[PDB]
Amino acid sequence: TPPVISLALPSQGLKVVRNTDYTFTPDIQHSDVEGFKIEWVREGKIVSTENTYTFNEKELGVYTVTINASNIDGTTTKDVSVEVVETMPYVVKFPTPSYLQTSTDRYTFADRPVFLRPLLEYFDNPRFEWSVDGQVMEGEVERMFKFTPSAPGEYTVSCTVSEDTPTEKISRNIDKGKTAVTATVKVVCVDKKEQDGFRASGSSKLWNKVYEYTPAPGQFINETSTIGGMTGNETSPEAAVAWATQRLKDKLHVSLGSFGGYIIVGFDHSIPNSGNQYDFCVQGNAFDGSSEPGIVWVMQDINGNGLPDDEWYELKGSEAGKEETIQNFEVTYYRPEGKKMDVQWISSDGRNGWVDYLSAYHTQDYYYPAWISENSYTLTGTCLAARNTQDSQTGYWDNQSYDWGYVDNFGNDQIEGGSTVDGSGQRNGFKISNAIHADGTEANLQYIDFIKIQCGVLAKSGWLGEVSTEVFSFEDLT
Ligand code: CNC
Ligand SMILES: [Ca+2]
Ligand SMILES: [Ca+2]
Ligand code: NA
Repeated sequence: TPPVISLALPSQGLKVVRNTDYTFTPDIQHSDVEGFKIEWVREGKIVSTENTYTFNEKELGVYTVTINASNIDGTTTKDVSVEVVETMPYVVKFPTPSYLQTSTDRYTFADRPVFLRPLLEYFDNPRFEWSVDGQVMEGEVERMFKFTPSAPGEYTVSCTVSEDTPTEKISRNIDKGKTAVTATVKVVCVDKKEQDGFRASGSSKLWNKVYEYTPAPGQFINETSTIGGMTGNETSPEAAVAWATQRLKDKLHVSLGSFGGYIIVGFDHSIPNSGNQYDFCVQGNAFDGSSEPGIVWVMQDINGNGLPDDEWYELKGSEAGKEETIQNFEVTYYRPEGKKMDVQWISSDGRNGWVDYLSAYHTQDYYYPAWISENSYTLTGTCLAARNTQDSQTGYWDNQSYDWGYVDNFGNDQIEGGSTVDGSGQRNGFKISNAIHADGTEANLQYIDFIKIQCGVLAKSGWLGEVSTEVFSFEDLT
């Protein structure tokens, strides 16, 4: 009397969700017999010898799972067809260096940590497991994993993000359980030493190239008056780069729009981490009451290809580490369904709001950038706590200052020269020594090759419109 396997399926077949645990608990008649063994076989190999087995697959398709049970009276076998047919919006992905870049590969020098951190969608209560080259890293259970290669080569890092989602009975023998989504990212430890990537020489102290101009929505985006300077031709990322390039050459404003908007520039040489007061400066238009702080991020061309596709490092400012500052904030903007409308956003803290359309001042059809093809996009960055406030007596708005560390901000790190009346010629100076790793520790960069300015507040001030960093120039001061 060998064993027989009972495993009830839905009458319509077993149609399951991707990235979701299904536990199979078959009834084994004559499990009492001496010499009882059970095996679970998938694509030839034995995946389990327990009485239950849990399935979870990422790819849609039909998977065959074979059960084999034995005792001293004979053997038996059963085949269950598991059809992965439904998706759910749970996503784990590693970030690229900018909106328009698609590679997730990461680059570092030997003995320099890389702080790996996935972006998540739909997760509310995530748990983390990390692996390097197939080996689970015991004790690494946090949203970031600090990985430090000690030798050149390529390393495959895997992160499984799980969430305790509600259990469901699928049949007498099948239970739907937790969600678990896996993503992988390649870390390249380059063969070079950091010092050997210093680009000496150089012909200009100014920025030499704009690589990308991806603002957030704002009243100066697609603004075609003489005040805005756009032409209507900025309908592609290449045209946006050409426009920003000419504006910066002429030291005319480039607005980043609302939170997260950014521009990426480089130089024809590396800017050293120097003993001067400042290593570089950025021209804003701040005056007292008109602070629209931009977060400064810097990048070394670790992989040597001339492109800003390596690691960004934040320059800490006066608000770094305060519990009210939000690292790794995300804002998603939506192109409105018609012309002359407010631009809606939702943020990663669960808030929602909009950038106001101001028909009195900026009369273009859209404040969402014309050259962002997609009808929604998500920008990340450090978000400072907003301090724009309206005086009720006068009704006037005060976009209040931060102490130091930010672009277009009337703080303590300004370089003499700008008008305190209208902000023309205003500059802030910056120190590469303020560069930090993602956990707040010192990055100790010897030099930088690229700068990204990221609008650092999500706010608006009535008839002033959104709080939006403007930049006008970039200069190596060493
Ligand atoms: C257009 C403009 C400007 N304005 Co008004 C005028 N006229 N502003 C306005 C309009 C902005 C509309 C919009 N775009 O959403 C408008 C009508 C709302 C306005 C209002 C005011 N402005 C006023 C003043 C005096 C000035 N503003 C000027 C900035 C003066 C500018 C003079 C100039 N630069 O030529 C100006 C001509 C050009 C600004 C600009 O487009 N910059 C380009 C943009 C890309 O940069 P930005 O950093 O984002 O500019 C922002 C700030 O300028 C802010 N803002 C504008 N005005 C002020 C004034 C103050 C005190 C503060 C703190 C912020 C502002 O709004 C702009 C858009 O967000 C000013 C330098 C002109 C001057 N007299 O020399 C002067 C401020 C001097 C100072 N205190 O340091 C008012 C007090 C006038 C009034 N009502 O009595 C009032 C105060 C606003 C407030 N704080 O609540
Ligand atoms: Ca590069
Ligand atoms: Ca602005
Ligand atoms: Na400004």
